[PDB]
Formats: sequence, C-alpha cells, structure tokens
Amino acid sequence: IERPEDFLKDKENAIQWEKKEAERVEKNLDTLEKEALELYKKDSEQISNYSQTRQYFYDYQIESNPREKEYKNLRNAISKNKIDKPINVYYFESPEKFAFNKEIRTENQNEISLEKFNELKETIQDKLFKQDGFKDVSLYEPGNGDEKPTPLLIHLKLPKNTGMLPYINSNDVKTLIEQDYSIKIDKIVRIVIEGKQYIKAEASIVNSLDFKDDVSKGDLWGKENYSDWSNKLTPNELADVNDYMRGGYTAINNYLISNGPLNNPNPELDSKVNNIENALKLTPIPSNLIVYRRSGPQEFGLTLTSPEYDFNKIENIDAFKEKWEGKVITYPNFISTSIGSVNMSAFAKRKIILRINIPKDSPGAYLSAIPGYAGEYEVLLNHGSKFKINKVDSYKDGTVTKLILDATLIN
Ligand SMILES: NC(=O)C1=CN([C@@H]2O[C@H](COP(=O)(O)OP(=O)(O)OC[C@H]3O[C@@H](n4cnc5c(N)ncnc54)[C@H](O)[C@@H]3O)[C@@H](O)[C@H]2O)C=CC1
Repeated sequence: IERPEDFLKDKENAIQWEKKEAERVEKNLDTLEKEALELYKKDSEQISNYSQTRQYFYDYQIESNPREKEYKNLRNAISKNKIDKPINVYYFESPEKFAFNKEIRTENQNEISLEKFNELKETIQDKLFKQDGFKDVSLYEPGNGDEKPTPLLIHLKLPKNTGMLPYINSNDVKTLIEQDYSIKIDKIVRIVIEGKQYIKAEASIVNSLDFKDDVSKGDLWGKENYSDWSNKLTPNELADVNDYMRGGYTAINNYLISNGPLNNPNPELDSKVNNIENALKLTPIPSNLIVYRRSGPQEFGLTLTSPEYDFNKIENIDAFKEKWEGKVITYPNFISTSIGSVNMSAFAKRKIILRINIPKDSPGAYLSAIPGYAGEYEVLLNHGSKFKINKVDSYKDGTVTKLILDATLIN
C-alpha cells in the first residue's frame, strides 16, 4: 500500500506514482482494449458523449451503433483495474452540470461574491445528481501551471473497488473512470489558487442499482425479490391488485387525478386504493434503485400539439427548464415505471424521460413478477409520490430531441 488516499497538493509525487501504475496496467490490456484507449486519447469528445446517452435507444439500435464496440472495450479496460483502497480525485466541472445556469465569476475577476456563493450553495445543496459516462480526473489538487477551465473544482472520494485506468497520452499522465452513480455535494468552500478564488465542492458517492439497457438482468432481479409477492397478499389485496392490472387502473387513476377523494368521495374506490397502497408497502424496494418512465406531454402541462412541446428549438428547452428544473412534481395517481432505459414501441414517440432514483425501503413492487405478466419489466410506485427534478438534459433521437429528467423520489 505505497499510496496515500489523497495526494492533496503534492503533484510531483502524484504523477510519479501514477506514471508507474500506468505502465503496470497497460501490460494487462488486450489488443481491443488498447485499440479503444488509443481511439479515446484521439477523440474523447465523441466517445464520452456517447457513453452518456447510449442506453436510451432501442436495443436494436444499440447493438448496431458503431461506437458501441468502442464503449464496451473501454468500459472493460476500466473495470479491469479495481483499486485496492479508496482514493480522492479532482476535476473541474461546469456549474451548468448542476443546474446552476449562471456564472460564478468571469475569468478576469479574482473574487466570488457572497450573493453568488449563497445562490450556488442553495442550488447544489440537498440534491443527488446522477453522473454517467467516461471522465478524465486528476489525482492531485490543481495548482500553479495546471489547467483550470472553470471556477468549480470537484473533490470526490471513490470507494474501495472502483475501476480506474491510469494512462499516458503524450507526455503527461491521465486518469479515466466511468461514472455510474449519483453524487451529493456535502460542502462547498472557497479556495485560492494563484490569486484567484475557486469553489471547491466536497462530494460523496451514492450508489444505486441501475440496469440501464440490460433489461434481462433487471428482470432477474425483479423476479428474485418479488416472485412470492403475490403469495403474501390477502385475498382482498390480491383481487384489487388484479383488478388494477386487468384494466381498473384507468378508473382508479382518473379518480385520484381529479381529486375524487376530496370532491366526490367514492367508498368503493378508496377501498381499492388502500389495499393497493398496503400491497406496495409489503415488500419495499430492497435497495436504492433507478427506474425509467417515458412521460406523455399531459404529465407536464403540455399537449401533443403544444408549440412549447417541440424541443427541437432550444427556446422550448429553456422554457421547460425554467418551469420544472429544481422543482417538485406530484403524481396523484399510482405511477408505472420500467427497470430498463431502452426505448420501446408504444412509447417511441414520447419526448420526456423521467429517470428516478428510488431510495431503499420506498413503497413499490415489481408487477412483472405476477403470474401472467411477463416481458414487461414494470415497477409500480405508490400514489401521491413526489419527485424532485434535479437536472434536465437533452439528446437527439433520430430527428427528435428528447429530454432526460434526473429526479429523486422524496415521499
Ligand atoms: N410510460 C412508461 O414509461 C411505462 C409504461 N408502462 C405501461 O404501459 C402502459 C401504457 O403506457 P402509458 O400511456 O404511460 O400509461 P399510463 O397508464 O401510465 O397513463 C396513460 C396516460 O395518463 C397519463 N398521466 C399519468 N399521470 C398523469 C398526471 N399525473 N397528469 C396528467 N396526465 C397523466 C400519461 O401522460 C398517459 O398518456 C401502461 O399500462 C403502463 O403500466 C410500463 C413501463 C413503462
């Protein structure tokens, strides 16, 4: 264990240790892995952008995408070298990455105002931001002579068995990792580097199961944890869950959406809602989990024809973010989600993807585990759930621009 957990400002020693590690690791790489790495060090932009949105297309599209082969080989090379002890890394990020769509300070100013610092603090306070894709990080705190692209520096601690790939490009050593978690900013402080102030954000990792395009593995997990869910429900609860799935969902959910429980109380429907809710609390979600929902425009106050629903125009995206980013949306109805991120027929035309982080022990059930409900990958969430929208991103799906909403269940 000839390595500290954090090299701090000691650049010289950080580089010396990593230079050797790089040489060591490269000898454990296959021709294909080396191939991919060479392509990366020549065009990081494309490959990185791809690694961030690859999971949202049809399974058919993913398999035939040229970049998929590159992604898989690079992904393998990374997970190849798991660190034996934790390590802290450093990297500069754009504030926009955290929904702070303003400037902390210009490149010419040296100080950061109190107002700006408080506004940033409140924006990236109690929020989990999902991170995905390849990213180059540094093992030491930037200093005199180092590149400082933005006024925001992230100091992140990576867990024991995190994959990390030290590599040599031209003459300098670099570190590649693949983000597959959520980050929480615990504290932000001002630090000065060469006369200029920078925000240093102390960040921690929050892990969650995210099957992404691997629907088969997610289905296996869902069946394993809910195979006997139906066998534990009382006759009444089973009958109501069955009715709900058999077509009763429309009446039940319409009743909830129109505030029936408080505007036109229906004893028969309230009973079913109660049994279904209790059924969802019988076997709470076993661990932190990410689910996906392709939403219709109505869920966000729009219609298929609404002019603001055309995200191909950047004006409409900005309008959407001003209204929903950082806000909380409440679903009166029970809400269906999928354990997989892949696009599917029937939802192919929807433009809004809600990517929800479900905390361990939240109510929920894998409906596709019920006898006579296969190849559906469905997770049902409780009625009245509240989701905090942390960030809005966009990507192009063919000729249509679509949105990805990074949200957290906060019920
Ligand atoms: N949308 C998804 O991502 C997934 C849907 N499914 C299943 O596939 C089937 C059909 O898909 P959907 O049309 O999504 O069915 P849905 O049963 O969830 O809802 C039908 C319609 O009501 C909506 N709606 C829901 N909450 C609303 C709210 N709070 N305010 C205004 N409008 C609201 C949707 O916009 C949708 O057009 C469903 O039976 C569902 O269980 C399965 C996995 C994922």
